[PDB]
Amino acid sequence: RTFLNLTKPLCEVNSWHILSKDNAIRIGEDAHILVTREPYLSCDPQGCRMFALSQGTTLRGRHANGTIHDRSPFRALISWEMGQAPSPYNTRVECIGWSSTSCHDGMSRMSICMSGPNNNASAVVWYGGRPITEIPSWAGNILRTQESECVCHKGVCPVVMTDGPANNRAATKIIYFKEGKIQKIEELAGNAQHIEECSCYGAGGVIKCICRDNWKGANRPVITIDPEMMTHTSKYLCSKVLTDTSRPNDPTNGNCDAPITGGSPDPGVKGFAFLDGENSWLGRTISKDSRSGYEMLKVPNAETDIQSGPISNQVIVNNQNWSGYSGAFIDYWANKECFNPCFYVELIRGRPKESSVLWTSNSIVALCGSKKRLGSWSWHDGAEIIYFE
Amino acid sequence: RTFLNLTKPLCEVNSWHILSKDNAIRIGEDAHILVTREPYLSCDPQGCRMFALSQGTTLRGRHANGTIHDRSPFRALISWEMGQAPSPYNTRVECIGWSSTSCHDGMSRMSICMSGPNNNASAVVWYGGRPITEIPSWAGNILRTQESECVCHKGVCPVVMTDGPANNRAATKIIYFKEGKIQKIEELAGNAQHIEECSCYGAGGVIKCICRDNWKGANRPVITIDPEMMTHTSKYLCSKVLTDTSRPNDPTNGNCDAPITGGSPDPGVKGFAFLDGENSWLGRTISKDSRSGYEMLKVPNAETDIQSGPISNQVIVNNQNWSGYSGAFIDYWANKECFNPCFYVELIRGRPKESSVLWTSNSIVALCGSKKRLGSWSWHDGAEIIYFE
Amino acid sequence: RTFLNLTKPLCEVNSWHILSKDNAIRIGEDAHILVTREPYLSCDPQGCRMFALSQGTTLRGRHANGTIHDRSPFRALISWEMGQAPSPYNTRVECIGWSSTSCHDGMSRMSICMSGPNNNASAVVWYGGRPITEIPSWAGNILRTQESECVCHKGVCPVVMTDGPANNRAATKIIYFKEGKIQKIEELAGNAQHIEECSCYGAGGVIKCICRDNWKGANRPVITIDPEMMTHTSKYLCSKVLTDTSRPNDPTNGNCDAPITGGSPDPGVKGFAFLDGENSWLGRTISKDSRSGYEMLKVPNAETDIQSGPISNQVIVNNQNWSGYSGAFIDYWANKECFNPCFYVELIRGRPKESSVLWTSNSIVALCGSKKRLGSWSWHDGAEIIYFE
Amino acid sequence: RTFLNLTKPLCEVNSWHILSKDNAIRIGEDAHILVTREPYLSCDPQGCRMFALSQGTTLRGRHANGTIHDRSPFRALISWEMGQAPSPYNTRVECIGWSSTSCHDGMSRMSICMSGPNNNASAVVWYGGRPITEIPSWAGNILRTQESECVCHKGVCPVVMTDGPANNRAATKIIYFKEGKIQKIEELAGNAQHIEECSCYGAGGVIKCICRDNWKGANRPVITIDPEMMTHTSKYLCSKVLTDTSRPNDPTNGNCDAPITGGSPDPGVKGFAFLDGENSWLGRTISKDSRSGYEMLKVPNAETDIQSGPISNQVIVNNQNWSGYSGAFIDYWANKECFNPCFYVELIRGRPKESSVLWTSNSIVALCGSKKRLGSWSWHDGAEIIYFE
Ligand SMILES: *[C@@H]1O[C@H](CO)[C@@H](O[C@@H]2O[C@H](CO)[C@@H](O[C@@H]3O[C@H](CO[C@H]4O[C@H](CO[C@H]5O[C@H](CO)[C@@H](O)[C@H](O)[C@@H]5O)[C@@H](O)[C@H](O[C@H]5O[C@H](CO)[C@@H](O)[C@H](O)[C@@H]5O)[C@@H]4O)[C@@H](O)[C@H](O[C@H]4O[C@H](CO)[C@@H](O)[C@H](O)[C@@H]4O)[C@@H]3O)[C@H](O)[C@H]2NC(C)=O)[C@H](O)[C@H]1NC(C)=O
Ligand SMILES: *[C@@H]1O[C@H](CO)[C@@H](O[C@@H]2O[C@H](CO)[C@@H](O[C@@H]3O[C@H](CO[C@H]4O[C@H](CO[C@H]5O[C@H](CO)[C@@H](O)[C@H](O)[C@@H]5O)[C@@H](O)[C@H](O[C@H]5O[C@H](CO)[C@@H](O)[C@H](O)[C@@H]5O)[C@@H]4O)[C@@H](O)[C@H](O)[C@@H]3O)[C@H](O)[C@H]2NC(C)=O)[C@H](O)[C@H]1NC(C)=O
Ligand SMILES: *[C@@H]1O[C@H](CO)[C@@H](O[C@@H]2O[C@H](CO)[C@@H](O[C@@H]3O[C@H](CO[C@H]4O[C@H](CO[C@H]5O[C@H](CO)[C@@H](O)[C@H](O)[C@@H]5O)[C@@H](O)[C@H](O[C@H]5O[C@H](CO)[C@@H](O)[C@H](O)[C@@H]5O)[C@@H]4O)[C@@H](O)[C@H](O)[C@@H]3O)[C@H](O)[C@H]2NC(C)=O)[C@H](O)[C@H]1NC(C)=O
Ligand SMILES: *[C@@H]1O[C@H](CO)[C@@H](O[C@@H]2O[C@H](CO)[C@@H](O[C@@H]3O[C@H](CO[C@H]4O[C@H](CO[C@H]5O[C@H](CO)[C@@H](O)[C@H](O)[C@@H]5O)[C@@H](O)[C@H](O[C@H]5O[C@H](CO)[C@@H](O)[C@H](O)[C@@H]5O)[C@@H]4O)[C@@H](O)[C@H](O)[C@@H]3O)[C@H](O)[C@H]2NC(C)=O)[C@H](O)[C@H]1NC(C)=O
Ligand SMILES: *[C@@H]1O[C@H](CO)[C@@H](O[C@@H]2O[C@H](CO)[C@@H](O)[C@H](O)[C@H]2NC(C)=O)[C@H](O)[C@H]1NC(C)=O
Ligand SMILES: *[C@@H]1O[C@H](CO)[C@@H](O[C@@H]2O[C@H](CO)[C@@H](O)[C@H](O)[C@H]2NC(C)=O)[C@H](O)[C@H]1NC(C)=O
Ligand SMILES: CC(=O)N[C@H]1[C@H]([C@H](O)[C@H](O)CO)OC(C(=O)O)=C[C@@H]1O
Ligand SMILES: CC(=O)N[C@H]1[C@H]([C@H](O)[C@H](O)CO)OC(C(=O)O)=C[C@@H]1O
Ligand SMILES: CC(=O)N[C@H]1[C@H]([C@H](O)[C@H](O)CO)OC(C(=O)O)=C[C@@H]1O
Ligand SMILES: CC(=O)N[C@H]1[C@H]([C@H](O)[C@H](O)CO)OC(C(=O)O)=C[C@@H]1O
Ligand SMILES: *[C@@H]1O[C@H](CO)[C@@H](O)[C@H](O)[C@H]1NC(C)=O
Ligand SMILES: *[C@@H]1O[C@H](CO)[C@@H](O)[C@H](O)[C@H]1NC(C)=O
Ligand SMILES: *[C@@H]1O[C@H](CO)[C@@H](O)[C@H](O)[C@H]1NC(C)=O
Ligand SMILES: [Ca+2]
Ligand SMILES: [Ca+2]
Ligand SMILES: [Ca+2]
Ligand SMILES: [Ca+2]
Ligand SMILES: [Ca+2]
Repeated sequence: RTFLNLTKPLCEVNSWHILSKDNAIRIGEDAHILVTREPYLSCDPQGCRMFALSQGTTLRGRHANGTIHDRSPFRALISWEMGQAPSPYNTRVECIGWSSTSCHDGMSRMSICMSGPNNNASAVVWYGGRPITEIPSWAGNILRTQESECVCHKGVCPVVMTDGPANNRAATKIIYFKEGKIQKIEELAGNAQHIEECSCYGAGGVIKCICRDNWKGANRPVITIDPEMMTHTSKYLCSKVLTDTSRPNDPTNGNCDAPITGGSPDPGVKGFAFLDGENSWLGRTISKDSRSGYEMLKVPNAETDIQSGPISNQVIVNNQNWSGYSGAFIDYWANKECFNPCFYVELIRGRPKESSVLWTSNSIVALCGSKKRLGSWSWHDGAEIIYFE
Repeated sequence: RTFLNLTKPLCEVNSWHILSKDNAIRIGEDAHILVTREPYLSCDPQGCRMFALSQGTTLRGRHANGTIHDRSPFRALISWEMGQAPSPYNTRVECIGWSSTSCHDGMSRMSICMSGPNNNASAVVWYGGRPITEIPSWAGNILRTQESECVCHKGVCPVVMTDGPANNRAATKIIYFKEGKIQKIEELAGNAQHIEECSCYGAGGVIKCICRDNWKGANRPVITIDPEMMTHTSKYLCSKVLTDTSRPNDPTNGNCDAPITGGSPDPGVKGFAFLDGENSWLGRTISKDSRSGYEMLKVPNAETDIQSGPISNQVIVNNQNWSGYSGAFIDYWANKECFNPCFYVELIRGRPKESSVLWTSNSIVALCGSKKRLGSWSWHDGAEIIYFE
Repeated sequence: RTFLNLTKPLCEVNSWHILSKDNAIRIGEDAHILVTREPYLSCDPQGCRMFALSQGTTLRGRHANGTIHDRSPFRALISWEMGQAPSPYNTRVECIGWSSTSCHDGMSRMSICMSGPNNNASAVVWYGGRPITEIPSWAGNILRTQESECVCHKGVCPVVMTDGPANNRAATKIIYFKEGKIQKIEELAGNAQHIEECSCYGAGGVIKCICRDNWKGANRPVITIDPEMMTHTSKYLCSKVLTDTSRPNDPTNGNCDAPITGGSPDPGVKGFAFLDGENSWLGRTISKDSRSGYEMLKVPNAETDIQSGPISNQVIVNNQNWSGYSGAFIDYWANKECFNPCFYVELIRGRPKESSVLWTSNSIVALCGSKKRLGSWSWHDGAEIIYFE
Repeated sequence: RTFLNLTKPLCEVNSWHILSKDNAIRIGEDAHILVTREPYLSCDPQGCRMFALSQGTTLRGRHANGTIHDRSPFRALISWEMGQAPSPYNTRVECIGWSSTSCHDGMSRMSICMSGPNNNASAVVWYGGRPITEIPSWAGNILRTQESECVCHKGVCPVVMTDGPANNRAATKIIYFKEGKIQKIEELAGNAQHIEECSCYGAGGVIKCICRDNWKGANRPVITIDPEMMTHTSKYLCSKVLTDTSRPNDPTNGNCDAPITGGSPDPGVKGFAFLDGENSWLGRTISKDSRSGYEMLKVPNAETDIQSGPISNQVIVNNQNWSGYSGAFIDYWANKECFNPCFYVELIRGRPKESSVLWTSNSIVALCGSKKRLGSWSWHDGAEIIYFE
């Protein structure tokens, strides 16, 4: 075992293959499955695992009532074997709280959870299954983090955190960890105006985090991190192809250095992109308004070119079905000469879009890149809401 | 650990002993057991596992309604400890999709699943739990494979795949893998006219696959594969003892080189045979029309002699009970000087034969050869359908 | 890691301490617990496990109806971590059948199950999780075995099997296994007239099997096996303290070399004793008529003296509660200079004694010896039958 | 791989961070969660586990009725992965009985359980999952122990046990174990007048046990143990800050050498403190009367100063929610230069305080020390009792 070094380039991606799907809500209609949200995946030398924030109740349990709520003392980050659904029986509690990230450095797994009241939240940083560091709120307003995996290089795992308003300028920091100890803290710099819920990946010595501007932009901010120097820059995705939700129609040109505003009725969703010159892919909901559908668009030079448009697309979830959050991960320990992009889509069921039930939960689908031109279909959740009425 | 080499001959078999039985439908009437079909078993150096395609719901769940359907985005290949019933709590997702095969090469397990729409399916080939290779449909019509284990020799594991019509000429290939990477692809050669759902085993450096002709024949095709030269031949089982379902009455003579037509109402079922001169055994349903009952027939020189008939019989599932698919496997890592034939029978319950429930599922029974003359009884599923009404 | 040898003496036993209790019926009133009967424990270098014959249904399932029946195609030998209750999720299928034994030889575990119809049963013998040997019925009448552990010495594990009538002379054999292979078969010799369901333990290079005479005797047969010579002798417990059920009142004098007849209404139950001169303990039901209560009696020289009576007692299960089978096991790999006796009691619930339910199952309690003088209370099952109405 | 030495000092503690919370009652409203009480945590070189006394029934089970009662033959000590809720499927049975302690010595875990009738209980001492020693009641009145973890130094693990009246002078002993074997027994000496339910931890070669005086004191006794000499002293916490329940108002001065009496209506609850001069923290229920609320109080020199009062506080459970037992543990195998204090609070639900249900159970929250000044919120159980009506 050795520390992961981000030595390899991204693999070429022409289409996406199915990696995993847990069918959590179909199964959970009858079996004992935990209510969750904010899922992701993360890998290590042995394979990949699913992660999510439990609501500390099962789906069919009476306590599922009220699980639209984001923050409670009953939430925790749980992990489990990829492809299984998350039950009380097969889930590892990583940390306690209602906002998380996790990553493996090649040696051990770091997991971070925030908990506490809005004005006095704190992070606990775990490494190798033991708590190492605690970080108090610096701005007194929902200290929070990625809700997908962090990335490590030579033992240094940067993590993007935000504390402050959802709907105004906030205080974002990049905290560089090693073995769960703080090596450096940086205040966000550059042109991104608001940062939440960063989806990060590493390639060729560089970490890129594609985030959520909940204040203004329907274009996604991008943080570019040098994990050796422990420095960063920020701006927006250049491309006119807008990938937040809600968003206005894609304009004639994007903006690399400022938010493109508009869209109704919601100010943002967690998402991701892989950015590698011609080899660039943007995910987004198919609906511009609602967390409905999910598509992958190949947008050459999305990172640098304001005129860049899609050259190919793959529907991941049809627009007659609910999506949710999406995020990046990579199996950095695959037996490949390149790092192959993967992503997941959270498939949210229940409130608020389906209000015939009292709960809010999700299932997971994940896909990874192929160089081939693979056929596709819709990987929607596949539960019948009427069965839960 | 080392690559398996198929150096041993097949064991002499005079009767069949019980290996495993999961009683899935009985247990699943109350416990949380996944709906499945297309089960099989496959072994490795440590022992044997059960496999099946989940339908992504439990048997008592409301989502079991409509599980007669073969292909959905909710299906996956799952494995579990031999003899347990498949629950959401004890099952490993091998890959996602609605047609599979799996085999261990002595080092690691290869698993393959096809998924996607009819006109644009793809396979993902996994090795040691990681995705290695993707394979797009070549004929745009339900790319599909064995539904039982593949077989490896010196790290080379041939797999039979078909893409094309169920009811007409299709495009079958033999794809030879090593550590999940394609070493060679062959188009089907020889006199078999249609190939599905091959049941394969190895002995003395030869792999023999006994398949389903869904187009014409009630006699089963046989593909003989040389995993070193990576070449093959094909024809039909010679014996007059016809083993597909539906089938006509056994004729006075079989046909080694052309399908024997007839039988109603169903064009085919997955089955198997062990072919070893005098030591040859043919499985089939007892009913010539329906997937009812299951019998083993010792048919010396079935592979070569059109006049060959049964010299002994063992009833596996009586003809008052439902059967289903059957397939071959061997514990190639047993401490014996010969490789001992094993087989399973899928015991399908529910639709279409039992239309008083809304679901279709199965349990498994598996048996292996004995040189002794063992007594026998019926290993039917054993659930009472009235309890599910 | 080596083959176990049985050279150590039995520990002094003055009282019995609680080892385990699984509370399976209390738990299974709501949780998914398998219906069982014929439990036991067996140990290995790592610890001890519980074992039993599943009925291939949960306790609360509709298929629990009719589980009074002893033999079906849906039974199997299952093992689980000591103390847990047996669910579909935590149980290992050892072999398939309706009569079993199991033991560890210090290297691997041998498990044997008989299955099939009454007139044509067979045993399959497993070693290290793989089938090794098959044994066809020799008398055409319910080939059957111990229902508690076997014992091994220097690789050789004798097992006592019976084939033949329950109510008349039968054909008992002692089969001596090594690595699941037959080393020697012996016909029952000596003065025991009928042998079933031997409870066996080793000490001082000698295996003693205390059995059930279902034909005539209310005294228990004792077979004494020499595992190095692979020879045996048989007779009856000499003591006047009669330990089968049903049995008459204890007479003035026992009978070492013939069955003492009498008792009503049942011809026998599986039981056990530890026979070590002054250090001898007999178990039995407290009721002479029914499988009610369970007591341990210290009966010095029970093996040799027809006049021997109890000098001390410990009630294990009060006579207001149901018992069942009882059997011997020892943790031969304990860090002691002597082998400490242990036993279990099967706590049978449901039919025929509790006929307000449709099922029959059991829970387990197990105790081992202490040289101390420990207090005691009843370890009855603890479920309320009313809750199952 | 080596015996734990208590060489390190305690860590500085300024606030408490969340370590784990199992949300057992919330989950157990629907999932198969065992009824427990008397929980704790204990760690080992790999991690930390949760522990509790099962009542041998699930929470939704009909046998949950009557689980207010403390002692039965259906209780056992169970352990499970920290953070999961205790189910029949994920729990290890450590020993059988109705009072326990457990600790790891660096090599293996010792677990002790008392069982039996009030007048004739006995302890069984387990090491590495095997029973080692038995200890009969010495005073014929509910032989009992800590209900939280013991502590080990150079292989020696002292354990505090009591036998005798709950409401009068009793017979307490300190038993010093190594590999589950009694090294030495001491009668309690010093000024503590009654001892129950000690909560113990180690630092700098000293073990301190902060206990429950059920007879007189609302101040807590403190036993100080040298595990090398295997000797002890006893007295009372000096501080005026009284930490038993029920208790009177804190007086002007505490008493180091005698109980401070009063309070209504209950004579005691298990609790804990960490005592390290200025770095001293006392836990107690917020209510002086009932097991309601939980607060940590930083009380410099609480061990030595009868005038010491609180300089900091942290509310762990608000006084609108039920608490219960509380106890100490440390992850002695953390990668830190100091031993970091941790504690748990048992969150009791059901009887007697919530009499609309028939049961009594609990969930667990656990927290460890931080040198930072972390914000806090209430970590109450979170279940809605109405859902169980
Ligand atoms: C302990 O259990 C064991 C384990 O099962 C059992 O041992 C078996 O014993 C029986 C004899 O009792 C053996 O049966 C022999 O089987 C031979 C082959 O039979 C198969 O093939 C027959 C021909 O089929 C072809 O042709 C016909 C047209 O003729 C056509 O319909 C077919 O489709 C096919 O083309 C077939 O007739 C036969 O059918 C029987 O079995 C099936 C199940 O497979 C059942 O569904 C049928 O209803 C029917 O029962 C079967 O499919 C056969 O050649 C042989 O016949 C000779 O011996 C008998 C005497 O036994 C003579 O009476 C007869 O004239 C022949 O000379 C016989 O039927 C079987 O092989 C043993 N199995 C093993 C593994 O050893 C023990 O009996 C059990 N003990 C107890 C006490 O129960
Ligand atoms: C087997 O499976 C293969 C895998 O899916 C499949 O291969 C696909 O083949 C199709 C058909 O040839 C190719 O389609 C091509 O895609 C590109 C790019 O399409 C995307 O972008 C355009 C432009 O969007 C922007 O501009 C418009 C208007 O100014 C705005 O509305 C928009 O927001 C952007 O600003 C967009 O119009 C496309 O819309 C389609 O798809 C979306 C979902 O992604 C739908 O919601 C929508 O209604 C519409 O159908 C799209 O988002 C396009 O420019 C080319 O002209 C061409 O259409 C796929 O790229 C290709 N995919 C891959 C991975 O190869 C095979 O077809 C399939 N075989 C069979 C037999 O089914
Ligand atoms: C703290 O715990 C200690 C251990 O748990 C416990 O110690 C026990 O103490 C008692 C004395 O108080 C000792 O009892 C002694 O027992 C022996 C043997 O008794 C057994 O056998 C006799 C004879 O049985 C035979 O003959 C009769 C008459 O013809 C027949 O009916 C029978 O079928 C046999 O042929 C028998 O009468 C006894 O019967 C009693 O026990 C049974 C259960 O086994 C009940 O069903 C029955 O109704 C009756 O109660 C018995 O079976 C006896 O000979 C001595 O005179 C004396 O009675 C225990 O041996 C001893 N045990 C151990 C393990 O040390 C302490 O009592 C306890 N302290 C408490 C509770 O305060
Ligand atoms: C982010 O969260 C932080 C962590 O919780 C928090 O930091 C806390 O801030 C508060 C407010 O500044 C601090 O309070 C200070 O506490 C000390 C200690 O007070 C405790 O003890 C006193 C005295 O108790 C004795 O005397 C009285 C008689 O006078 C008796 O009743 C009693 O039985 C004793 O003999 C006590 O009065 C305090 O009472 C408070 O707290 C309890 C719960 O513990 C409540 O039940 C009660 O109603 C009342 O609220 C207390 O028990 C005190 O002397 C100072 O004067 C000051 O009160 C916390 O210490 C501090 N905590 C930490 C860990 O740093 C931040 O406030 C928070 N930020 C925001 C924005 O919320
Ligand atoms: C339990 O099993 C018995 C045996 O199968 C069932 O009894 C049968 O029930 C049907 C329908 O009521 C009757 O017409 C038959 O006459 C009964 N058969 C026998 C052999 O008695 C019984 O119904 C089952 N009980 C439950 C609740 O499932
Ligand atoms: C809860 O358990 C109590 C105690 O066993 C039950 O109360 C008994 O119920 C039986 C049957 O109705 C009565 O005959 C007894 O007299 C009652 N005893 C006591 C001590 O009250 C009660 O029925 C159980 N409740 C539920 C819902 O199971
Ligand atoms: C820590 C926290 O509450 N995160 C929540 C996040 C947050 O409200 C937004 O990012 C504004 O800050 O939004 C959402 C959401 O579904 O949109 C769910 C998260 O649980
Ligand atoms: C991939 C797929 O759909 N396979 C299905 C297979 C197929 O329809 C036939 O082999 C014609 O191609 O048939 C059956 C069947 O019960 O007969 C079930 C399989 O799920
Ligand atoms: C293999 C088998 O049927 N064993 C059964 C055994 C047997 O009937 C008796 O030993 C006479 O042979 O008896 C009993 C019983 O509860 O008494 C249960 C066993 O399941
Ligand atoms: C072994 C035993 O019964 N312990 C019990 C203990 C005891 O009654 C008290 O310490 C006086 O001895 O009290 C309590 C309690 O909630 O107060 C619960 C424990 O189960
Ligand atoms: C089963 O599915 C059909 C097809 O969707 C549906 O209309 C019907 O109501 C379902 N039945 C049940 C009982 O859910
Ligand atoms: C029996 O086992 C013991 C302990 O392993 C060993 O030392 C002794 O040599 C063995 N004796 C025989 C004769 O095998
Ligand atoms: C622990 O104690 C042992 C035995 O006295 C001592 O030799 C050793 O140095 C100690 N090791 C650690 C690392 O605490
Ligand atoms: Ca936005
Ligand atoms: Ca056919
Ligand atoms: Ca008898
Ligand atoms: Ca359940
Ligand atoms: Ca007190």
